[PDB]
Amino acid sequence: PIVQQMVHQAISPRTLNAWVKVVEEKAFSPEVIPMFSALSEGATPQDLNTMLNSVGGHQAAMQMLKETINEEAAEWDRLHPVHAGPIAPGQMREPRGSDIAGITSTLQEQIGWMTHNAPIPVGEIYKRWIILGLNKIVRMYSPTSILDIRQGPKEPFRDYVDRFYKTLRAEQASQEVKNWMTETLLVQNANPDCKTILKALGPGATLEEMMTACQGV
Amino acid sequence: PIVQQMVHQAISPRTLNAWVKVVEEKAFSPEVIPMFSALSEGATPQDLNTMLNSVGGHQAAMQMLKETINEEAAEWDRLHPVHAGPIAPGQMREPRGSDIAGITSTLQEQIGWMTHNAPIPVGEIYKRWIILGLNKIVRMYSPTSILDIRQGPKEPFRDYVDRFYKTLRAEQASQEVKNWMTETLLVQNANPDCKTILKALGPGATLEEMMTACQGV
Amino acid sequence: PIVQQMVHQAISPRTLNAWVKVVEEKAFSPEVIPMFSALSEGATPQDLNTMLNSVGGHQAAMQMLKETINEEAAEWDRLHPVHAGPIAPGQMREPRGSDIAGITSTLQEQIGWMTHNAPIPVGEIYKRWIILGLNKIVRMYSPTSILDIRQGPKEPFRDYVDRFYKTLRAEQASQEVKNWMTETLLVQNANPDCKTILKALGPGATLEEMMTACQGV
Amino acid sequence: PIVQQMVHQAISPRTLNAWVKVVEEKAFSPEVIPMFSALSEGATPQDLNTMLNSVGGHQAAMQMLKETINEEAAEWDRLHPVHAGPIAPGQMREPRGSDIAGITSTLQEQIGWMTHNAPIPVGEIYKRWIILGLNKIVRMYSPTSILDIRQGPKEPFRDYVDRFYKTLRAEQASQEVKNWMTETLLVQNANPDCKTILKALGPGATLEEMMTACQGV
Amino acid sequence: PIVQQMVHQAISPRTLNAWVKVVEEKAFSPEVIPMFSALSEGATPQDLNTMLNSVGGHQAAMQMLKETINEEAAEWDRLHPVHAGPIAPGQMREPRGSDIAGITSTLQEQIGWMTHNAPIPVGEIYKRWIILGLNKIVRMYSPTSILDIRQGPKEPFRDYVDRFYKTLRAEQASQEVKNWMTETLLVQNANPDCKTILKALGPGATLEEMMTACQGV
Amino acid sequence: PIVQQMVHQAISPRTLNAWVKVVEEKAFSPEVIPMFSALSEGATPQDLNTMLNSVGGHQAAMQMLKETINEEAAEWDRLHPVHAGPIAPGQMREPRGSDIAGITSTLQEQIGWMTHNAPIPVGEIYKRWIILGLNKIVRMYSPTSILDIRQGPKEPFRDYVDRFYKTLRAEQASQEVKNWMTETLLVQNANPDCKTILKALGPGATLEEMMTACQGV
Ligand SMILES: [Cl-]
Ligand SMILES: [Cl-]
Ligand SMILES: [Cl-]
Ligand SMILES: [Cl-]
Ligand SMILES: [Cl-]
Ligand SMILES: [Cl-]
Ligand SMILES: [Cl-]
Ligand SMILES: [Cl-]
Ligand SMILES: [Cl-]
Ligand SMILES: [Cl-]
Ligand SMILES: [Cl-]
Ligand SMILES: [Cl-]
Ligand SMILES: [Cl-]
Ligand SMILES: [Cl-]
Ligand SMILES: [Cl-]
Ligand SMILES: [Cl-]
Ligand SMILES: [Cl-]
Ligand SMILES: [Cl-]
Ligand SMILES: [Cl-]
Ligand SMILES: [Cl-]
Ligand SMILES: [Cl-]
Ligand SMILES: [Cl-]
Ligand SMILES: [Cl-]
Ligand SMILES: [Cl-]
Ligand SMILES: [Cl-]
Ligand SMILES: [Cl-]
Ligand SMILES: [Cl-]
Ligand SMILES: [Cl-]
Ligand SMILES: [Cl-]
Ligand SMILES: [Cl-]
Ligand SMILES: [Cl-]
Ligand SMILES: [Cl-]
Ligand SMILES: [Cl-]
Ligand SMILES: [Cl-]
Ligand SMILES: [Cl-]
Ligand SMILES: [Cl-]
Repeated sequence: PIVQQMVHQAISPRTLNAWVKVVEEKAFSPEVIPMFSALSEGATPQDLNTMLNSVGGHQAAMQMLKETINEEAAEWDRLHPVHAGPIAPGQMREPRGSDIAGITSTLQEQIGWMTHNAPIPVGEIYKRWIILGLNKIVRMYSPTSILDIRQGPKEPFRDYVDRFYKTLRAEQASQEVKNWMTETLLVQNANPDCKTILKALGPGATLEEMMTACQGV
Repeated sequence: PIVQQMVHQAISPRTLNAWVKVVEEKAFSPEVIPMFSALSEGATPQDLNTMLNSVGGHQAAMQMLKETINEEAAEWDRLHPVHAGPIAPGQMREPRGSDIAGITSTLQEQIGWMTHNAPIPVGEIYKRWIILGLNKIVRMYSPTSILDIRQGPKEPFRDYVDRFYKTLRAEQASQEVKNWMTETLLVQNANPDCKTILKALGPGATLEEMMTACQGV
Repeated sequence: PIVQQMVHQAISPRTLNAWVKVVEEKAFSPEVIPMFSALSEGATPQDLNTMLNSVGGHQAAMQMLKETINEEAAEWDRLHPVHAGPIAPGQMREPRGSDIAGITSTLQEQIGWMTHNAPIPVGEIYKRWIILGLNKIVRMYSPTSILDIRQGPKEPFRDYVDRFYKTLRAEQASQEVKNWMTETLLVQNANPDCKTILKALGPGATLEEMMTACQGV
Repeated sequence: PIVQQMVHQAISPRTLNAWVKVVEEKAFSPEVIPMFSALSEGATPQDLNTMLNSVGGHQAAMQMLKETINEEAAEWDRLHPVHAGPIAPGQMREPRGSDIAGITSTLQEQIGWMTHNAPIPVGEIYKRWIILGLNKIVRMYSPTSILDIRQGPKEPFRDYVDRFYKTLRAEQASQEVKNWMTETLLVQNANPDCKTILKALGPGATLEEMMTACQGV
Repeated sequence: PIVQQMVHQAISPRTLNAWVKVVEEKAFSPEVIPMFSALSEGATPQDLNTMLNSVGGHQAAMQMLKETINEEAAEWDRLHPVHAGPIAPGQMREPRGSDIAGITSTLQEQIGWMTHNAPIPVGEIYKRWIILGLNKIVRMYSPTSILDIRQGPKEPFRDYVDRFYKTLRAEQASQEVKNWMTETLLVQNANPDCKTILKALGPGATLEEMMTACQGV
Repeated sequence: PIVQQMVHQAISPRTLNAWVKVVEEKAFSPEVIPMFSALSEGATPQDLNTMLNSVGGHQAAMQMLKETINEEAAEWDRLHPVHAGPIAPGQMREPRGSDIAGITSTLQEQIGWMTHNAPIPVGEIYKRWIILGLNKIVRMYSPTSILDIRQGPKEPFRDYVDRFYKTLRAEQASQEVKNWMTETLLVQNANPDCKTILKALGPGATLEEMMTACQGV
């Protein structure tokens, strides 16, 4: 990574090992995406490729990630056309999509783009593309849909809310659609007892009020 | 985090892993709140969101935390109205509530608000809101009330005090109300033997005197 | 903590985790007090409160510690009366007892008192009070008294000395009283064989001479 | 290693231990090669030889690695003929192939070549040769060929893709040949149900479309 | 500790934990003394007392260590008489024996004696006394004497040499006496087969020659 | 150790613990020698003696190591005769053999010889002697000879090569003799099937060609 006088560091064994263990244990659970970002703070494309390629197994998801990264690289290419000509002594060459992904750019070039003034944060751009692919994978590997989360007859409300917001965290929808799902399905798909209790509260009750209301049930 | 010449560091694997393990092991026990603060010392909103989002499961509590943070952000908004206009070259833009929570503010902007003179410690404000939500969760997940802690007939006084001050630590009440609870319930709800022994001591005996008095019982 | 150009650091996960594990494993054994001090070297009151509050369970002892700290704070208050008036631009405000314990003083104020010339080491004062309370707890949780340590008929002398100086380490008495206890009880409460062997040595034999004399027995 | 003011560090116990454990656990799986590179970032030839020689067992593969490194060293020799003569006071001696591999060059000489201006990155050259040998080993120890990966009658498509791209990751072929293998064999060697489903999609469907199409099957 | 611009550091959790585990696992085996020294490199008397007092159990040995340290302190006192008078502004006070052992000297005073020019390395003096006591303990807790190590009839020579030099490492004797013990007892107390084989070699054979000679036996 | 502005550090707990565990687990396997060197990079004689003396058990091998180091010290003595006279203010005293081994030289003197211009790297000289003794031990504790490694009738070629180059790694012979052993015994001592297959390849086939040729067998 690069940390602040900015200097370049090699990726630590604790970081890489921690990421490998995260993929081994949690597979592709939503919390993997924050952890990944946390473990890639200030990373060069070389460090990002290091983290991705250090994963054994799950090669279907890693190939999908490759294809997503390729799409984003092509979009960057058509959106940023490269200008032909010799680079000046005090200038950097324009990065291609494959240069953002650390495929066709050396570590020195990445340090150059990231640190030198008028910069291009290639590491955070690549990280953005990676996170897009990771969210697509998280969608694909979520078994349940939010529309099928229903409270059991004897299920405590709290556990049902845990399931609901886990599945909702796995759903691929904008925050307004998520807001609608909380607005409708949560109270809609509760068992009749808690459903009546919550319906009596009014359409503007917080989750704390709702959980306190049905905690005895 | 940011540590003192102030410099910005990435969050360490030991810190994040330690927090994840703390939530996995202790669930939402009161001691989680100090640990959290200890693990968030000098953190930017990005690090705080990193710690919160790295938690799998307990998504009901995490959603409640989101709603609490939203309330505090709205209060900050109405209390700090944003002034329209272009920001000067040597000035920072006024942070909104969503900027305090790291939702709508970049890492660079957070470094700017935290370090630059005439500062706004957005990390400690966000941390304050988070701790409010965490205390609400700790209340909700405490099964017992302080009014029901009663010493058993053969229960040693020391264990009863452990239960009493654990449950009391989970109670949501001001320090004066807590002082009243220690003043009344502790001696009130002991078994008749220790109750008589303590009643003989006088209304101004320390906990050490009380525990030494009933340690034989 | 603060370490030497003096700079302020956040408390490390290894330190806090190590302390939590120390309390979990050793409960309130005497060696906990050195370890604590070792883990609090150069700590601010915020770090000390962090270590104390990160302890789950043992809430009777933690409450006793709170009461001891309150007593010491009151003594500091009556011994150091606060002078009313506005603080000068280049001066610190006088710390109250609650400011020493990190209850009513910010981290910035603690850094100020500890680092600025003509200093007040509030961290080491608070640490002193904490250690007083910890010694009181160690007394209360010691089951045996030094007067009851007696060598068994077939017990090797070495194990009896281990028990004797463990219990003695738990005793609350000045070093002169401890010197008297070593002078009298150790030889007094040995089994008749080793008791005769030691009595033949003279009143001025070292522990090495005494243990070598009875190692065959 | 050497990290950026560039300074020379000794190899850390976490790095060497991590590499030894990687070879012990994963044998010669493809992900070993990225990890190795990650653990050798900025390494001198002494550190590379340290990592290679610290491996017990697998001595057939380590000998093959030695022979590959010898071939690359001979090629460097014939491609870079050494010029006879005394080295100037402010100049470095021309490195031989055995000097790149850390066999006949001191640590001081390696620091000299790597740091001094007009440099020769001997560590990354040696690392390149090592990675060539490692890829040859990875080929030799891959049991299956890509031409034999066939979906089972009841095998979910996702697992079949995992096998396919694992074996493909082990294959020694250019990226164009790999592109042809994905273009032909993946759809070719699926079971008739998924084979028909995929054939209906068209010759230009992404892996995400293909996996979503057959996830019910 | 203090490490080189010399600066004072707090003792690390890895060091203290490592020492505690060393005493827990190895009790008082000879290798404990090097480890201790390694873990106390550049330590102040506060760090040394920290390591010693962090040991639970073995309180007989720790008390013996206290008595040894007291003897050495008294010898330092009579050998270095303190001169009465006020200390100059740029001078240190003369350290007493109790000041060397960190009993009656603050951390600041220890830093002063150790760092300031014309220094007194109180940490290494205290460490020397501690190591004297530790060697006395190692003698006391060694069960066997070197005079009783005898090779079994079917015991391989190598194991007998392991026992011999372990027990010899535990013996309290000068290096000339140890040289005599190797010169006499090793060949003297071997079984008749190896005894004849070694006697044929001559009085000037190395341990390698001796072990190679009897490795078939 | 000493690391580059050169500064002296204390040996880390991870390094010493790692070495102790290496000896405990691998005994005296060849890979111990690289690891040792890796863990002693930039070490003073005090650190080397620290690593050697921290080893419990294996005291026959450690005594042999002592005797080897003594031989090398005597050779250094006769090869470097000490010149009598007083040392100048800006000069170092000539190191004896016992000074190289950290027996009769303080840490300060070792820092002096290693850092001061016109230096004598006493740490790397001592390390060289130690490695000589370690190689002698590795020879003595290798049970098999290279002349007895023979492929089984049903043994895969790859495992036989593993045994062959392990035993060969344990052999004490120059690289030309090793080259002859690979040239003759490897093909000589294979089973008749693989022996014929390899004999058909020609006297100039690489190990990769040989292993690929017999991998079906
Ligand atoms: Cl995995
Ligand atoms: Cl998954
Ligand atoms: Cl790869
Ligand atoms: Cl651009
Ligand atoms: Cl951009
Ligand atoms: Cl519930
Ligand atoms: Cl969890
Ligand atoms: Cl909970
Ligand atoms: Cl998230
Ligand atoms: Cl503001
Ligand atoms: Cl504010
Ligand atoms: Cl009790
Ligand atoms: Cl606990
Ligand atoms: Cl206890
Ligand atoms: Cl608290
Ligand atoms: Cl004051
Ligand atoms: Cl004071
Ligand atoms: Cl005994
Ligand atoms: Cl291995
Ligand atoms: Cl393999
Ligand atoms: Cl080697
Ligand atoms: Cl060149
Ligand atoms: Cl090149
Ligand atoms: Cl599937
Ligand atoms: Cl112990
Ligand atoms: Cl022992
Ligand atoms: Cl103590
Ligand atoms: Cl003196
Ligand atoms: Cl001295
Ligand atoms: Cl033998
Ligand atoms: Cl061992
Ligand atoms: Cl061995
Ligand atoms: Cl030793
Ligand atoms: Cl010399
Ligand atoms: Cl030399
Ligand atoms: Cl084979």
